[PDB]
Amino acid sequence: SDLGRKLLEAARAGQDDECRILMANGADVNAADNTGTTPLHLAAYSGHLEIVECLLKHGADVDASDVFGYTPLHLAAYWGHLEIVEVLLKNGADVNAMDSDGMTPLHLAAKWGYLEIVEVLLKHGADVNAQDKFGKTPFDLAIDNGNEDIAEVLQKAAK
Ligand SMILES: [Hg+2]
Repeated sequence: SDLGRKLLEAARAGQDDECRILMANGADVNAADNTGTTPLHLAAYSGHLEIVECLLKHGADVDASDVFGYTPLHLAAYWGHLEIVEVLLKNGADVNAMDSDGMTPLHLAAKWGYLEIVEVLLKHGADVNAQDKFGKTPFDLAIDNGNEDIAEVLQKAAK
């Protein structure tokens, strides 16, 4: 429908007030585009905290998956959006969700040097022993990407 699209675009562009109205007008909060990405994905992807909070308020599926197996949490960790991660986790996001390549949010965070986020994920039970389709663990990816401080943290959490 039109409302669904408007909502996706409003989320993408970070139009809080626009998104607000679309909710009032009965926009499908769980609308999906050609690649199965929902408004929550896009809000998490762009780093629009308030929109994320509003979407969740209106029953947005916190663990929705696109064609790549990506969930909002994956996108949040991917771009280093700390606050949004904490919110998604608070709303019952699967901290160990796996994408098409078997990557978990912890894999992504460790890979792209997001220390503070690595910590938050660990608090909520992120599995340090999870392996992607290459047998790589968050530790392996930390080391491979020259993020030593994070690697050291992960190593100490496994013991
Ligand atoms: Hg909204």
